[PDB]
Amino acid sequence: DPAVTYYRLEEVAKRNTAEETWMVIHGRVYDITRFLSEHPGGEELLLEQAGADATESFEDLGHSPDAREMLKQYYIGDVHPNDLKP
Amino acid sequence: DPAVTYYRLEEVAKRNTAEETWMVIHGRVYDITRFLSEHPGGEELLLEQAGADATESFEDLGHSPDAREMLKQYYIGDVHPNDLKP
Ligand code: HEM
Ligand code: HEM
Repeated sequence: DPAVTYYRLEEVAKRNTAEETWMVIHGRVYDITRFLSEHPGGEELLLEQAGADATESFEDLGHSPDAREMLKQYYIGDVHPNDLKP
Repeated sequence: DPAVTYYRLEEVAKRNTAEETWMVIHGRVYDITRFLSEHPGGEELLLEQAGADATESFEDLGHSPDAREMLKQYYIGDVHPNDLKP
């Protein structure tokens, strides 16, 4: 039994509202539903990319190592190997 | 949530010609009018489903992670909760 749960992007794409917000960052899936109201950068920016891969924006805006440590707590699984971009 | 724009499906259904083409995918509305001629799969498949929810078809062909990323530039709003089926 693998120690990691894998999610297809089709599944992630479904959680795209404030009720259940999932997001992909660097090949990993995060459930940031409860973090929406605590995000220093506001929640409109987040909701816009819910259900998607927001890796580019997360790096582009430059996030601190402190922000990256935070991420760890919303981690729920990895993107399925079939949906990774070689 | 805050700056979220909502549309009724009946509003979306009015945009079904090459003049102004909207399509629903996973509960979100996309204005793909300018993408019609860039679509690797052709413009016909897109116009055939213009103004409707094309989630099943999009997902059945198995679009790539790169195809999913492209969606972000056509996003214009969400489908009203009351129009979302069970
Ligand atoms: C992966 C989930 C995310 C977490 C845990 C997170 C966390 C944080 C934290 C802790 C800060 C405060 C400053 C810093 O440490 O850099 C911050 C700021 C910011 N974040 Fe995020 N963020 C996330 C996703 C995003 C996304 C997807 C966007 C773009 C839509 C974004 C845009 C911003 C912006 C613009 C600021 C700075 C706002 C200002 O200028 O004060 N963040 N984020
Ligand atoms: C408007 C949202 C859509 C976007 C952004 C999009 C994007 C793309 C992209 C980038 C490709 C090239 C290959 C890939 O990256 O997977 C592709 C191929 C294709 N698309 Fe779409 N597409 C959309 C909607 C649709 C719809 C509604 C249909 C009709 C079922 C469709 C049918 C196809 C087909 C048949 C291919 C060719 C696949 C192959 O070469 O085997 N697409 N699409």
